Order: sequence, then structure tokens, then C-alpha cells
Amino acid sequence: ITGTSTVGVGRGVLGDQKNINTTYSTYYYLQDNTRGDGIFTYDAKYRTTLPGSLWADADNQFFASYDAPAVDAHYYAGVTYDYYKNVHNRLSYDGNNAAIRSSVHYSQGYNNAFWNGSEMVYGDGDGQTFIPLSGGIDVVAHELTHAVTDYTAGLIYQNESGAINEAISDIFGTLVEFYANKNPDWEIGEDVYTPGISGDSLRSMSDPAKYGDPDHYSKRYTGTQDNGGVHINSGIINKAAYLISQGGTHYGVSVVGIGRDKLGKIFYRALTQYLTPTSNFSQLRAAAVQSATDLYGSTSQEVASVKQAFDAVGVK
Ligand SMILES: [Ca+2]
Ligand SMILES: [Ca+2]
Ligand SMILES: [Ca+2]
Ligand SMILES: [Ca+2]
Ligand SMILES: [Zn+2]
Repeated sequence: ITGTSTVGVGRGVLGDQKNINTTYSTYYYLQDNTRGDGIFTYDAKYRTTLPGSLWADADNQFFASYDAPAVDAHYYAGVTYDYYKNVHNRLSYDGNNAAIRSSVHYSQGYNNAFWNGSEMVYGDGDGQTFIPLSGGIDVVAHELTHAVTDYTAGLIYQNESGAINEAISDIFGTLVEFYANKNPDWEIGEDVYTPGISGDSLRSMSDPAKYGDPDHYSKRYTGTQDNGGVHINSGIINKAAYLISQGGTHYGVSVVGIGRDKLGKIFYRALTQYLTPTSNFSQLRAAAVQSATDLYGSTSQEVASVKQAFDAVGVK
């Protein structure tokens, strides 16, 4: 839309009030012109036709309950853009400030959110298993990191490469959540998952076995469901990432943590420099060891911790 940049205010899914970048042109639209080629949020109006209508509002105040999911989708896309720009020097997901588009209110009672190859799509949840999925900043950054991966390594979505694909989205989703310092933790989707049960989440990176996911390579799922375990086997990489960052002793292997910031720099470098569409876990380990070597030297503690972590989850 062509018009004047301005700032509106509203409430997100969790009831918190925030300012959002809007555009004025007769109506106020959810169009943020301050980042790259723009961040645009659309109303899919409970249908599955995409993208829907660019979100238009008469007075620039978004406090209706129908507005909530749009406010957070729009706002957390901006935060994820900022993270990648300020921390990794990457401008949008293609690296050239591509516009970021999201539709909310997709379908009815839809207990998911996803990057479809061209834009973000968020269901509102059935209200029991989930509440509107854009209320979770780690969900938003997880799915937007699939667009980064698609433009760089290109990890195919099945078997070990898909498991790496998923782990990379959980890692940067978590790092964005720490960057915005929004009650950060190492769990995924806890702000929007089961509104009636406190303390749980979809997955855990610090202890994947809590929800039944493998935390060691000898426990990996080898059948065919979930495209060969892409959501299940990512627990092995998630546990490795958690140990590189935070340290700990895992199946008797001790790892000295080197922190979140170094974890993000090693994995971002591995992702954009060394991973390919068919990389498998062993090649991820080699990419992460080469990245840490590039940045910190082959005899650094950083390199030694990347090795211990992968040894602890059984990946050689
Ligand atoms: Ca309004
Ligand atoms: Ca959290
Ligand atoms: Ca989280
Ligand atoms: Ca819950
Ligand atoms: Zn994913």
C-alpha cells in the first residue's frame, strides 16, 4: 500500500500492550515500512486461501480480540528481523531485505503455524491444545528461520537433514526469545501451548526426553512417520546445542558451556557456509567444528566444547 508511516497500539494474544508500525492510507494497515522491503500482515478470515486481505483498521488501535493474533504476528516478525539484522548482519530471510508476509486466522481451530515457502501462516488453535500461535515468539522465530534455511543451506525436509532443519529453527527460535528477553527459556511453544496446563511445552531443548524425544543418537527414531522423525530426532541436536551453550554432563560426558552468543555465531556460520541440502548429523558436527575453528581457532575451548557436546549425544 502507498501511504504514510505511523505507529499504532494494540494488545497481543497474552494481553500485553505494544506499539506496532502501521501505514496510513484512508485505513491504517498492518504494513511496517521501517524494515527492509516491509513486513505485511494479512487476515485469512478463517479460510485457507492465502494470503487473504492486507489487515486494515479504521483507527490504528488494535484492542479487539480478533486483532490480537495480527498484532503479535506483525510485531514478532519485526523482532525476528531485528535479531537477524543486529546480531548476524542478515537483511531479511534472503539476505536482500525481501518483504515478510504473514496471514493470521487461517482456517478454523487450526493447531499449527508454518512457513509455506513464500510466507508465514498462523492458525488460531482450538483453544485447548493451543491459543493463536503467533502469541509465541519462539514459534514465530522458529518458523521464520525455516525461510533463512531455505535460502542458505536448503536442508531437505526429511530424515536427518530435516531433523537438522528443525533443530536449527528451535535453536534460533530460542535465541530470538532470549534476545527479546521475553521470559526466556529452553522449551518451545510454552506461551501458546495448552492454556489449561502450566509448566509444559511442545519440546524441550535442555531435556528432550521429558516429552519422549531422543537425547542421544542411539535413541533415534528410524521409522517413516513425521518424514522420518524430523520433529522427533531434532531432540538430539537440540540437546547438543543446549550443552554447547549452557554446559553439563550428559551420559557421562562433561561439556563446558560457552554461552548463547557463541552458540548462535557458530551455528549461523555452519548454516550459511558449510551445510548443504543433504547434510546429515555427522556432517553437521564437522560443519560446527569447522565454524568454531574459523571463529575461535582450532585449539580454543569453543572448539573443544563443540566436540564434547556432539560426543555426549553420540554423534561422530
Ligand atoms: Ca481499531
Ligand atoms: Ca519463554
Ligand atoms: Ca520458549
Ligand atoms: Ca501449557
Ligand atoms: Zn519447523
